[PDB]
Amino acid sequence: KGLLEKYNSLLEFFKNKKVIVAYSGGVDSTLISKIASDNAQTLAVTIDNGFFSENVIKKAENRAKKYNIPQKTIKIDYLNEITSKDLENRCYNCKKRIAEELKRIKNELNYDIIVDGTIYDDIFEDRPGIKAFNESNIISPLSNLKFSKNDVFELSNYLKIDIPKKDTCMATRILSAPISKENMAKSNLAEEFIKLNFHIESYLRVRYLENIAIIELTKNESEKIFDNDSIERINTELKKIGFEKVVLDLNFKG
Amino acid sequence: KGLLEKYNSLLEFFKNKKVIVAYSGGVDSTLISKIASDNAQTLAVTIDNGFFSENVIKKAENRAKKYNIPQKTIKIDYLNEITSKDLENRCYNCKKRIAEELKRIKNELNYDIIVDGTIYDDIFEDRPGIKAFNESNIISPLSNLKFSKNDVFELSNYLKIDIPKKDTCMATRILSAPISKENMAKSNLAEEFIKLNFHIESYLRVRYLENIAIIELTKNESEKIFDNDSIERINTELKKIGFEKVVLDLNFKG
Ligand code: SF4
Ligand code: SF4
Ligand SMILES: [Cl-]
Ligand SMILES: [Cl-]
Repeated sequence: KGLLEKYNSLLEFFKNKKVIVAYSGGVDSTLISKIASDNAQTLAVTIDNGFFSENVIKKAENRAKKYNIPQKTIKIDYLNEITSKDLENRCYNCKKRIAEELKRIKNELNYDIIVDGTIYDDIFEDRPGIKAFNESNIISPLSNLKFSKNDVFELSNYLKIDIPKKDTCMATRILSAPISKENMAKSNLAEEFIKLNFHIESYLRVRYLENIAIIELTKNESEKIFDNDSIERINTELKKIGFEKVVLDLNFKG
Repeated sequence: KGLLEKYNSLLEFFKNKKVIVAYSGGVDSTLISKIASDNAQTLAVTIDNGFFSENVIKKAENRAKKYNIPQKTIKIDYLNEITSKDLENRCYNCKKRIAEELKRIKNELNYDIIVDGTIYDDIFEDRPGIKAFNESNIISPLSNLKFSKNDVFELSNYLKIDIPKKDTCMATRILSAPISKENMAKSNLAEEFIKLNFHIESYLRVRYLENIAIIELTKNESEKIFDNDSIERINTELKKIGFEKVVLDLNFKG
């Protein structure tokens, strides 16, 4: 209870430690990395699973390079054959392979600890990504110091850290096994097309379900795609990408 | 070439024969039955597979009773366990079981032939329903006499036969095995709800795909369901019926 008390609790923890930070680019994973660079010999490690586009990785690298946070990105052949046909435990298996790599880096570098940007608010949601993680003894310092979503934003503003657009995992679009590089690309192009041609600035999802495109969208964005000329253009272009059927989820986001 | 030449060709064929007609209620299957009643000892047989609602069977019975066509309806336990998990050859298996029954009735009644309302235009479309049928030696007299769609309508008007609404098979809505009585009911209620509350008079389909409702509709009917209040009401009521997800096929009918 008190941001300076948390800010100074955090600095005391980082003092004289060799810290490897699970750096992704996101507000939370960025803030933990910046504070660590200023107070400890710190390396921001980004594991490229094949779930985030080149642009998202470039953005993460360009943020660390901008805020003088030492960062190394590791491309991994994670999408294999056993790993590709997972679907239900993939958020655990993906985060288990990441933790496996960070643990290797720490041991090769003879570093002391591995930290992640898990905030306090993140513990009140079903997150199998931090189930697999906290199995491998990864310390979540923000959660331990009760950092809320607005605490992370406020401290970020003070530390001159820009708030980036929320680039989310693209394996989430895959609703039917397997999670293929092409299956994700099909969703990515469909999203990019609808967002650019029809200007869906807010929430947009093109889910893959056995080659069926399920379009999810916000309530106030709805009007932008209701003319039959837009519906025909979307149905036509999405089938050209590779889809069998183009459907729209009538459950619009609140 | 010439309707009276076809009308009189047909009467010559029916003379002195005991005819069992595959009667369904539809314009084509009705016209063949009426002409047969007037010129031969004829029985219009309707096989209730469990694919057409009580109302559709009642309509078929009330048409035959109105046009003094002798008709007997046979309820069959067709939806079983081996027959229920078919999907791709179900239009062949359904029409194979029907032909199996009509052949039994003909042999028990010691009747001469079995005819069906397959018109000439019906031979230029992939119909596995008349593949299974013409295997069991069922004569399609309308097709043999080159009767087109408009020839059937014109002769029907002359014979004072009313043209009914096109009640279609409800196993067609089932896109994922098995074709269950409940699975079809889920589609039927969804169609009845949208057609009554939102007035979709023309083409409307609520397909079942592993508990996912796929709404198919006409191009000019589209406008009737574009307000977010209608979309919310449809998504809500359809999930109450039993669906997991309510989606709309963006391929509107021409
Ligand atoms: S959300 Fe995506 S990146 Fe995160 S654990 Fe799940 S699969 Fe991996
Ligand atoms: S359309 Fe329906 S009633 Fe006709 S053969 Fe196919 S399953 Fe049977
Ligand atoms: Cl994530
Ligand atoms: Cl049929």
